[PDB]
Amino acid sequence: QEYYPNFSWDKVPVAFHFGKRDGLMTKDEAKFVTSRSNFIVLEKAHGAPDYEYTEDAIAKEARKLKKLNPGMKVIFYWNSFLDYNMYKAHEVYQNHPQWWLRKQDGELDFKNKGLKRYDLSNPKVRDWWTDVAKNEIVNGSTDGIFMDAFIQVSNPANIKLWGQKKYNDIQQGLKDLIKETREKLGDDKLIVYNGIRSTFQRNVGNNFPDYTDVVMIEHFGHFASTSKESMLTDIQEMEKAGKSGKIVVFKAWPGFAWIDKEAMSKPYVEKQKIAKNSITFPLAAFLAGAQEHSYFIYNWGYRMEMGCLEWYPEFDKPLGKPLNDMVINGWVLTREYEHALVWVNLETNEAKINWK
Repeated sequence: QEYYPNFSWDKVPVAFHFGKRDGLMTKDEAKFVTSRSNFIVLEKAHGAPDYEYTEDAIAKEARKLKKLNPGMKVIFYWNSFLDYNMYKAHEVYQNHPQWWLRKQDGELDFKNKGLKRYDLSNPKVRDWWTDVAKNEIVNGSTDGIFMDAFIQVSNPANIKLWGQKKYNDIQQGLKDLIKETREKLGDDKLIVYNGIRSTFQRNVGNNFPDYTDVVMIEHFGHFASTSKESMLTDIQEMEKAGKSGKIVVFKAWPGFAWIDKEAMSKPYVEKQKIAKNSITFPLAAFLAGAQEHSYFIYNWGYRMEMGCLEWYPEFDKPLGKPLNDMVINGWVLTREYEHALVWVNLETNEAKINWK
């Protein structure tokens, strides 16, 4: 835990996860982020279109943030499944068509807009993929890697496309990729992966605990995880992961997301007002199960302009250390901090934070 970001219970622990379009962060934006958190994940296409390649922009942005805050942990986003076109490594991957994953019917496997999906069962793809992470991170400005799209790899709909045998090899290839990543990165670098996800159809927990330091709860109380059963599972997974020593990133939403076309057409001040009015329930749910090194993120997207730099009075109130563990009473969760008493009813979507 010596290479973890410095954690404190003094106020609500928050983290950042975004990519800024139209160049790197300004000095004011960099000061805002580094003075309020020690933990930021920089997304794909950060700095676009001013920076052609994500590797350059993230490396430069990490240096800028670390000048203001030497204790800042800056994470390099590197999708484990999808071949996005704004990296240098994308050009290398294009020159290896023999690597490209193909479905059962022999057709190339890709998502919409020609986004190829990696064949993680191929050791040559894994060695190239981990080489990209190593060359960017070790002896570099970043302190770790964000391996995304783990859930998409294990999606049972892939068995129809790949067949059971190919699906099993790809699942095992993902496990090897994580182990190879830790081998090349070393012991002093953080490994983040998109983990916990609770839905009616599938429940995914901290299912890759080996060699990893941070697990994300991306979809709390939103998308397909709005049910009381899903929300309780997400909060319990945070509590279980945190008690195991994991950093947990608890991503909450203001009742809407950037994929909502009608909500995105609202005035920005209306988005702020909705977000300001909708923070109590997800924050109380976070504080109910939050452990040491648990972090709260509250916005409506992964581009910086989608509320990522908004601030709320709840984030300035004293919090203090937790005095007890989470108490579950049916669908009602309670937690007591030194300066806050937390109450949340997942069934009725009601919550109250009694600051004191």
